[PDB]
Amino acid sequence: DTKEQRILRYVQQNAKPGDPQSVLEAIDTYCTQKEWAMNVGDAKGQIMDAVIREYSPSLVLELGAYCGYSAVRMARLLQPGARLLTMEINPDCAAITQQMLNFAGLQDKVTILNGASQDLIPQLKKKYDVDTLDMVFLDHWKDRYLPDTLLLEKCGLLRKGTVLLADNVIVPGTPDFLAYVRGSSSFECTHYSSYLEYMKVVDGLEKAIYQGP
Ligand SMILES: Nc1ncnc2c1ncn2[C@@H]1O[C@H](CSCC[C@H](N)C(=O)O)[C@@H](O)[C@H]1O
Ligand SMILES: Cc1ncccc1-c1cc(O)c2nc[nH]c(=O)c2c1
Ligand SMILES: [Cl-]
Ligand SMILES: [Mg+2]
Repeated sequence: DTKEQRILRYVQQNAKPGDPQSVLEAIDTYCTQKEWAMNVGDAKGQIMDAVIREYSPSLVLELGAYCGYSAVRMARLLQPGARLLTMEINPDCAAITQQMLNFAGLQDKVTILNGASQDLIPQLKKKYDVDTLDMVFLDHWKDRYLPDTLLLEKCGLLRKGTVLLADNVIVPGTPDFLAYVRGSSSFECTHYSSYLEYMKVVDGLEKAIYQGP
């Protein structure tokens, strides 16, 4: 088996079906005690939780699903009727994420989109019936953060007040994205210093609120 299959099995055997918090705790435990994995983690996750509660977004887009940790984390805080779309290029991980969501009982709130973000983003309006996004969580691959931000704007998916929340802006680091949003009059940016998941290594989230053209 893979690490990702081992994480899912650990949740299935150490969490309670229908209890998102137990799912997050099981993943955290496994990845602290057994095998590190690139989930956003509890330290940065607590910052995400505070942001989701502040904005109560109706429609969230996540870029990069992995095993579903962040999708569980966000979807558990959504209001009835609110929705999350999560894009995942690796089909093995999409299959893990679906099973994780099902186990957590959050499958009604979350849709997996299979493919590369750069291919799926241009389909969101016509194929997926999206108007604009309330929040975007960028956590796929560092070199896609800036191009996909620009693509979201081109496609008409951002509105005044859309919240972009980007993981890993320190480690691995996203210097072109940070320089761009922090220099742009079209974003209002805040940095939330934290720690790399499961490690005593500094990292951070960036929040960049879109202002309009
Ligand atoms: N262009 C792209 N589009 C979609 N998914 C991508 C991508 N490039 C990488 N990925 C996916 O992005 C993921 C990064 S890890 C995501 C972790 C998750 N947000 C969490 O916190 O639980 C991987 O599963 C990888 O396959
Ligand atoms: C894998 C890794 N090694 C050392 C340091 C950091 C990482 C790391 C951590 C993350 O949170 C990631 N999130 C999304 N996508 C990634 O590529 C990614 C990589
Ligand atoms: Cl952590
Ligand atoms: Mg990350």
